[PDB]
Amino acid sequence: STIEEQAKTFLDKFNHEAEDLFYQSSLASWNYNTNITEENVQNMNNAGDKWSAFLKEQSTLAQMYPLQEIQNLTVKLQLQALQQNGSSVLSEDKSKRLNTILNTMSTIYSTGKVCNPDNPQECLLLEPGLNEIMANSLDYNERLWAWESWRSEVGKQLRPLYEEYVVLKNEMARANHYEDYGDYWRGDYEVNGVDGYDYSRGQLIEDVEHTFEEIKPLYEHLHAYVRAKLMNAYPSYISPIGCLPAHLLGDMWGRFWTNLYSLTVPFGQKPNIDVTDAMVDQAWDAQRIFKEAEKFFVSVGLPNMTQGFWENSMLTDPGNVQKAVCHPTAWDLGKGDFRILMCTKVTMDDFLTAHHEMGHIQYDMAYAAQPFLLRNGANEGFHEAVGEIMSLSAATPKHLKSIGLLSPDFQEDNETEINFLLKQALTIVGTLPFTYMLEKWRWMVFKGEIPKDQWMKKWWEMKREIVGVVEPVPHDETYCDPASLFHVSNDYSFIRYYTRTLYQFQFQEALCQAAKHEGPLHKCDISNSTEAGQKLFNMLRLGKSEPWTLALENVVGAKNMNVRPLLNYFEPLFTWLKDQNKNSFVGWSTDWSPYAD
Repeated sequence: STIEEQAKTFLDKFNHEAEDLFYQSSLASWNYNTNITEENVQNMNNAGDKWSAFLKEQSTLAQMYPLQEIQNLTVKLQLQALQQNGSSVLSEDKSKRLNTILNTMSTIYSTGKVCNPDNPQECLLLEPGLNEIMANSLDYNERLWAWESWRSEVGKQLRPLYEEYVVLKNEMARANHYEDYGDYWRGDYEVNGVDGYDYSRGQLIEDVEHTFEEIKPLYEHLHAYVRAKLMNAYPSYISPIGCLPAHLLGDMWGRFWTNLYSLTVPFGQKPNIDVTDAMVDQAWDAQRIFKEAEKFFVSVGLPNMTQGFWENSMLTDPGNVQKAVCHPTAWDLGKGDFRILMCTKVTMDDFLTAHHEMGHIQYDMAYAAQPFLLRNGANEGFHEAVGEIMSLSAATPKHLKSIGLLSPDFQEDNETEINFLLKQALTIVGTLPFTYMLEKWRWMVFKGEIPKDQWMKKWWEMKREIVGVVEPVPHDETYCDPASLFHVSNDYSFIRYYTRTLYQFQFQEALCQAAKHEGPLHKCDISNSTEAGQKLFNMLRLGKSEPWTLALENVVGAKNMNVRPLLNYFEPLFTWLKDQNKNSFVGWSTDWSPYAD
């Protein structure tokens, strides 16, 4: 018939061959990421390059097809996803150099060891060690050793590689008819030509700026509280009113403040709801954590997990004999198999991460019936949002008492709510400003507003004015501190997590309203609420077949990301936290630092 039916047949044979090729390439990537060797680097690289070449030739074959013939909007979405000139636009030599840079950075981050001379010989890894050191130690010099070591012995390696990566990705994106590579990352969030549902990328950065500006008060108050507590626990190292050093955040870079809970518990005379001790005293392992996640998903109405998931998942650390990337991940490999890469420890952070990854897997399992090009979540934000909906619904004291892991006689009082909310605020409201600042730096450095050396200066300055976190030792232009993070050195997008927080809070509000939970939202548990699970199932089975705004309004009834549910979560918190800092200076001066005197 006409070219429309020809395009339909094109899509059919594409989806078949692409299913096969994607399964093979995903297998190669998985075997690289769990069994890191050189043979696996070669296998992953050649499989990925072959798949990319096939995708680019199919993309040209689709570029033969004007989109003006489209009646079915789903078909338009599929061809538009196929209409890319793609990252393969670059020259083969240039593409190989870029891939070399990316791989070199990936291995330097995931395997490069710390050998610092401040403790004159000290060599360790990122996994238990540096992370555990920054998470469990309450002494200044040890934290300074860890921080300065990771920054001056690993960032200096990645400074030239990140420079080359920035240049190559920026020019490739300009070849792809984009302003920069941050433009590619933002244009991932595009919605085009759907009856008034359209969404640009400049509107996305404007929305992120607006939401951050609205958030800022709460994070400022939480900052002031945690700084007062640290100065109480660190006598002569946190100077009175200003910021505090970067190694004092219970995390390597200062992304999560949940560990500071141990130091910043508001009411310690109550039973601990951050139950790591309860888990270890209950003889808990990774498998039981994952199985309780499966039980939660069954009880919310979603079907039980696949046997192949149990058989083929890397549910624990493979060991120190092989250096597998231990940053938790969730994988589709196609054809009906699903995997989780979790180096699971017995800790609330790992329990919540396991729930997050199981939500990822359920999201992946629901839309598997869709065609290949739409076999992906409506956004990265939606995947992570589903995962942390599950995580938030788990953490309620009522749920903890449901499995009997929390004592059945445990009493729910005001101080328990304050403890719960302070922990949740530490986590979420410590990620938010850090992610916003980090991707602001990445966006504006890709766009080219910063001279190359000035990179470093600019970076630190913005932290001092956005995250309220400073350095104790000078770092000139020869360092590369941003690359010290996983996502920065693995070509990831970090605003994904900001959208994650906002989306998960809107979804939790709407889903608890659907579940008819009676009471405040922050104790709502959507377990045993099969109809709520059915609604969520509809949303995350929709897939990418419709614009993400449509699924947004399908669940909550909004056309955009909103900050209202998040502030409705931490309202009793905000009250208590304001009540405590009534006699404290909430805020930090930009030119004010224990180092930058």
